[PDB]
Amino acid sequence: GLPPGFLFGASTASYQIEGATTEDGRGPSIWDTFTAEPGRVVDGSSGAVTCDHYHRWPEDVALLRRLGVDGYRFSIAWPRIQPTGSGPANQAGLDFYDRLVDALLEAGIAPMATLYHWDLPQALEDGGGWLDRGTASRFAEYAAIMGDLLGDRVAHWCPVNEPNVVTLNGYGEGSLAPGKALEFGALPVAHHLLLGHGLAVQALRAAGARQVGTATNHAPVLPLSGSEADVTAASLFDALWNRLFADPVLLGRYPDGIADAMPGPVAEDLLTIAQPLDFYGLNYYNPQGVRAPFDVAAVPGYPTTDFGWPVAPSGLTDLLVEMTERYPQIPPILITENGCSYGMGPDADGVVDDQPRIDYLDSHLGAVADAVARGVDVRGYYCWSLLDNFEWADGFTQRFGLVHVDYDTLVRTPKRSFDWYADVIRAHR
Repeated sequence: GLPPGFLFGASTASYQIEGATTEDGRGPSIWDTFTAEPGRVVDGSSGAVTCDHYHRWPEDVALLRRLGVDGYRFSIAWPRIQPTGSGPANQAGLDFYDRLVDALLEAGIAPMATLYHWDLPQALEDGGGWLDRGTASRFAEYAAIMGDLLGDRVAHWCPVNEPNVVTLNGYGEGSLAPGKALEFGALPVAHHLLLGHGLAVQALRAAGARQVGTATNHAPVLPLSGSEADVTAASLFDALWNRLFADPVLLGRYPDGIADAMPGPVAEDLLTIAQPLDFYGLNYYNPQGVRAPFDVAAVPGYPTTDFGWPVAPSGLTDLLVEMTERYPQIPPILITENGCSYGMGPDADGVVDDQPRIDYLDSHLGAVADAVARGVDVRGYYCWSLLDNFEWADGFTQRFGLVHVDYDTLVRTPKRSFDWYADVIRAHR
């Protein structure tokens, strides 16, 4: 029950797939720094090699072509473009994405480029990172560079991936790079990510870009009990996770209380943040349980992925309906990420039977169709991920791919899910 012309895609991110961390003049990122620290990554791995997409991208483009996706979402590695985050572009970095995008177009695939998927150049973090308002300006300059190179050819742009994760996990509790734990002292990071977003939208449009949207994580937020402290906690988490990032982009305001806590000319900044968008991109995995200033835990009574995350497709329908209630002028929605961790690999016959991933993706596509049937204008779905890859602090232990990757041999093996998705896409055309 999906709309005619609904877009099917798959998604990746630069640090998670590329490898070649020290090749062609690439600068160190905060993830290079983080993964070099003992105890940061559960299996002691890094993105030094990962899938080695930097050398194997033709094979991967061919996989996308055989899958028959309409769209491919990828990220650009800012450290390949500006090793220190400022100054003239590195030509080898430009060349890599120039060639990749031309190949996607030859294959008939609509490229979706994420400018910032968490790999901040370390030189910028050394000066304060996203706590510095100047980092927003450096990001706008980088956006102009990539718009000048690719703006006529990229179909869709996502400036900042999951700014909520960058803020709360990167700078708030420090579970992800750069590992700062400022709690509410991380609020300026949210402001500067949003300002960076807005400035990048302007830079892309100026460069001749086609469609510009977002890729923000959203989730329904459920109180784990009836306690005021718990409903109040859940409301605050919803305000901080969802509204803090959606309200400024879509309504040109912060949730109640938050503007007063932000640095700089906040009213002027909100004009910059709230640039008109062509689409709203959202990343969904599951509802979030909250209690008791809050603690997050899994909502009970659902089956869980290998990451321990609830499998709750009805949550996507609920979110899509609620977003449309909160933001009646919201542009067409793309699901810029949805997917699941399940660890099966090739059996003795070389087959990866990942039926649980099929069940998850099938149910989520159904949930999208259920929202469409209630009048939610959703226009596409991008599966996280094409490839098994480096999952941040969990290293290689959480496999999200349609395609299995053996990290020793670098062989790709399409899973059963790959063939299932290919058939779904074909049937819908």
